[PDB]
Amino acid sequence: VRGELGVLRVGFTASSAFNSVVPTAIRAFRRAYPDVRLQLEEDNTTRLADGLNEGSLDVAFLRPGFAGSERFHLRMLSEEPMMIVMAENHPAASYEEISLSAFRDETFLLFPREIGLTLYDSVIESCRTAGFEPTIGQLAPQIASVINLVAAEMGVSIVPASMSQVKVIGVVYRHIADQTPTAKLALAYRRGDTSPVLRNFVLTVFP
Amino acid sequence: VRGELGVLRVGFTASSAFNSVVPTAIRAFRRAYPDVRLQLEEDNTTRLADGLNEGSLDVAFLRPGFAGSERFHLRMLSEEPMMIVMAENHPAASYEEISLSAFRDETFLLFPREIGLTLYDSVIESCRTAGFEPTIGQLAPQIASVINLVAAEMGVSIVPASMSQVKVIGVVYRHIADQTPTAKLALAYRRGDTSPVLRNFVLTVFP
Ligand SMILES: C=C(CC(=O)O)C(=O)O
Ligand SMILES: C=C(CC(=O)O)C(=O)O
Ligand SMILES: [Cl-]
Ligand SMILES: [Cl-]
Repeated sequence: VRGELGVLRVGFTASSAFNSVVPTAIRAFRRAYPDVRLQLEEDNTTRLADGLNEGSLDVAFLRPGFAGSERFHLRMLSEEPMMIVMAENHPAASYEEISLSAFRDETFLLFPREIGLTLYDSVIESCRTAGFEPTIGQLAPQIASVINLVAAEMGVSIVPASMSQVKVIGVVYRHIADQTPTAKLALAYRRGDTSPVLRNFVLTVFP
Repeated sequence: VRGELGVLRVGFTASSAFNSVVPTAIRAFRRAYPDVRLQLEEDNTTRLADGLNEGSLDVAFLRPGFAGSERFHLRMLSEEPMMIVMAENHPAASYEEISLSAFRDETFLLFPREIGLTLYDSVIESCRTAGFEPTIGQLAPQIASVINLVAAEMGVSIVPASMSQVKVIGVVYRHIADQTPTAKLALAYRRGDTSPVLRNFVLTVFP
């Protein structure tokens, strides 16, 4: 009955909390191991990987593919389509089918690349696969902040599909008919960290 | 034509971005002063006030009432009701009218008090006015994170009404029939900071 006491420091990105796997895993662990204290931290993949490396986090829900990710265990938990988010009165909002080529001259809002290089680069790659280099306008700190600026008609963005729960008045979400990479979420933890609390958490997320 | 170039560091809390005043003000300023670079930071009132004090922020959308707030200019921008957020299958979800006394023995999820003492204390005060001391369960980093854990049926919370745009599957928002303090948002900036860029921003938010 090891690993039933202690504190586990658990990190996740702000957008990842909107993917059901994150609350589902947290709730499942709290039920199975009620005496373990979950200290939750919300931060982007760059910071979460740094926290794992320095020992200030024990496990993270982050986006895979960052430089040096092979130094950790990463287990895929969710892959989801990306969607376009735009103002409700954007001309493309009444299109039967959305193609990214419609936005070749449109301003894209994004978050700063340095906080999450893989997801940022996947938005860029999506536009490149559609044949253009996106014009990037105002940067906002998180995807939820980006969406709120989309409501103010400052541009469009590309977001994990689960962000379509964020029904800010004046925005719409549309599926992309073009081929686009998924947004990816993995559970991440240190190699050779044999803590029984961490093991109990990992085996709760992957029964 | 002073203050039409430079960088303005503008802070706001994660939940405040969901109040229309924040995107409305940002868009209005970007239109009126296109050459000024808006560097946006999303952080809680404690950090935003510290940033103003140390000069790493020039202006913030924050919640008024913090210790030492008299050292800054605060101009009220929005007051909004607070609402209860709960799982869709919570027994109170099918009540005609919601009273906080229904939750006297219910677990409340919250964010850590230290990041935003006034809003946290106003949730506590709401329950006290309804006649009870709330039992606080799992803490999550931001209000949006709290809402996602409410979807996993880990408790209920009390949120600014504009967070009802965050339609996480499995949660519902209800108005509170009890008297509760508003959630409050003010524009905050340093006293005796005579920068023309900051002045142009303040006068855009308050035309
Ligand atoms: C902005 C991001 C990118 C990241 O942190 O990897 C997110 O919310 O997941
Ligand atoms: C959690 C808070 C409280 C604060 O930062 O004042 C918010 O999102 O506004
Ligand atoms: Cl492996
Ligand atoms: Cl004053």
